[PDB]
Amino acid sequence: SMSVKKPKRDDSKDLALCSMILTEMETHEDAWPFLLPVNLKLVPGYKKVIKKPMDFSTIREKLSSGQYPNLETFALDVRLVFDNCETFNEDDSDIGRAGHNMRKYFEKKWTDTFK
Repeated sequence: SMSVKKPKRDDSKDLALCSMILTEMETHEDAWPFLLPVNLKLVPGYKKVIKKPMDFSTIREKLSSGQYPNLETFALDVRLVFDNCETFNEDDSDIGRAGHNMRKYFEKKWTDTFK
């Protein structure tokens, strides 16, 4: 509250560390569905169904231009990529499996880096 603060957690390396994680996600062999924005002209249903599209290139550009206020807003966008993928893709499809695998990969790196 006013004039009452928990001790200052060191957040000075968060930007660098989120960039490292994102690099690891970009280079994963199962990243291919997620590297670029889904082409809304060429994929029926996507525009209407997925209210907030997100992809790794969009996250990288937001990261690089100071559009994440803190590491939680970064994790929210990463999780949105995988939540969108589960909304649109069957679990037993190459893309559906890719998104489960990547979500797992991310959540471990997130815990190991920050928790």
